Amino acid sequence: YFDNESINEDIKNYIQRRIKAYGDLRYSYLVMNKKTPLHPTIISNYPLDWVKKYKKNSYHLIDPVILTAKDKVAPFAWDDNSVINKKSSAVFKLAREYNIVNGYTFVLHDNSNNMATLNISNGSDDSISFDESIEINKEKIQMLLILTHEKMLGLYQSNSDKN
Amino acid sequence: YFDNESINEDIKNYIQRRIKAYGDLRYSYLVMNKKTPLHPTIISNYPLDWVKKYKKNSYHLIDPVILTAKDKVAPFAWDDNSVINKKSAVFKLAREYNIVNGYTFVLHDNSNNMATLNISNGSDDSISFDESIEINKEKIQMLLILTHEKMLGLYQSNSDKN
Repeated sequence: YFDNESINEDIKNYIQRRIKAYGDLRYSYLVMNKKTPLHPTIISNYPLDWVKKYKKNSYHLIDPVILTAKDKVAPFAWDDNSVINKKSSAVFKLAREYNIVNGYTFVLHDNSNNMATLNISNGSDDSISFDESIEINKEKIQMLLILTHEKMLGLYQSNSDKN
Repeated sequence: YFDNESINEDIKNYIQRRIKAYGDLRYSYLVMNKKTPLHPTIISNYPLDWVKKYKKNSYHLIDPVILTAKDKVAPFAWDDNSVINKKSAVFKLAREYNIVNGYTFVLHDNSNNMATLNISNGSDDSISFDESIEINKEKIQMLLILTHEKMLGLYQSNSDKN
């Protein structure tokens, strides 16, 4: 579905140019078809090794953040009560190993059965100023998710039309 | 079926306190599910019998704005080319109540609902309304998101206590 490497590199540059307005953010943009969810598209500036282990073990299938996002429309912090209940592990060990612990998820569902998430966490920043920046810019970051997804859908429609 | 008038009243309160911050706006919050296509839910401050006729003739099925919203994830104006490219009874009815040049904010959820917040000018002048909707579009999208999250949560609670 979303397997085109050159489009995905354009989307990555699009996200990365705009996400830095909010600080030094680590992010992943994960797009999952909810009827065939085994192979999601992952565009991210997390460490390459994290991404490889996450894909190889299909960790999104047991990731409490992803499992919570599938039932939501509004953004949530990773300590919100819905995330903590599915926590009752392996995905969170991998995350802690790569200093990915404090974070937020913005979610979008579209009319093609896709779920798109923008998951963001602090990298070079203290967690307090990171959290305040996300709390203040929540509406703008959600719009970034919406315009990224819209952009990606248009590029794939355009690429299929050319072929 | 979102039939609880007590919840829908609370949703209406929630929207009107917050939507007034962007000006004197008219709106309809429309939620539809393909499992009940002829019974959509409308929370709105439009003229009451505009709602009645819209609901009566099931105009959401042929409304160019709603048909465009199904392909959208980002907000759009009613005079955008993608709407025009779908543009007659719903048009005529719309003109009678002065619901002319507006904007639509769109949301899909994981229960196969589509929610739209449809917004048009009230008393203000057309230009300041347009500038308002465009400087505040992120906030208004978030208002739709939080309204819908609140409605789902209230219907969830009501079902559990039953």
